[PDB]
Amino acid sequence: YNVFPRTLKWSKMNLTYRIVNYTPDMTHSEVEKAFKKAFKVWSDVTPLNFTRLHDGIADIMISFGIKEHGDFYPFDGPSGLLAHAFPPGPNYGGDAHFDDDETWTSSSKGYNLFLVAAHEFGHSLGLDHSKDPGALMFPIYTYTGKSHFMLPDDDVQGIQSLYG
Ligand SMILES: COCCN1CCC(C(=O)N=O)(S(=O)(=O)c2ccc(Oc3ccc(OC(F)(F)F)cc3)cc2)CC1
Ligand SMILES: [Ca+2]
Ligand SMILES: [Ca+2]
Ligand SMILES: [Zn+2]
Ligand SMILES: [Zn+2]
Repeated sequence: YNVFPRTLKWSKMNLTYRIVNYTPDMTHSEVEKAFKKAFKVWSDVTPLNFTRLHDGIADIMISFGIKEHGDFYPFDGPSGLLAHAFPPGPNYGGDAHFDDDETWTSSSKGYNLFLVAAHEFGHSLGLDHSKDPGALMFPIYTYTGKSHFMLPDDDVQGIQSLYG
């Protein structure tokens, strides 16, 4: 009948996410705003759009957990692993998990939830790690400097190579 795409990518442009639970470290508003901004990084340079769902099954299910949390990628307590996300697909596909033994912030302290979420949602949409140290998809955390976060070129090229 019909073929799979040549990459792990969503075939639909409208995607849904659900924030399953919340970190102690930030208010519900702070987390929601961080995630909204993180999805905006990718929607601003592609045809993709994101709607939040408050319950049920979203494409991208977002949760905070520690140690064993229901997959083969258990967390390791404070430091080390910060988060992980699954490539586009059914079920766990697209889901994003955040280690709640980390200190999450809206600031320069601890780990900035926005930057990590933006990175992880790259994964949720089909980007793997970049080798370019300036890239958002570089697998090392750094906190930014300029106030208006600008998605690096490598990440722009990468996401566009999947969705236009
Ligand atoms: C044991 O070694 C760990 C091996 N792994 C690679 C790192 C890691 C991962 O990439 N998972 O997706 S991770 O340390 O939890 C991690 C997660 C998000 C990040 O998000 C970023 C990325 C770049 C940033 O920098 C920039 F903003 F300047 F671009 C900021 C946050 C940075 C690091 C887990 C798996
Ligand atoms: Ca950890
Ligand atoms: Ca999913
Ligand atoms: Zn997990
Ligand atoms: Zn990563």
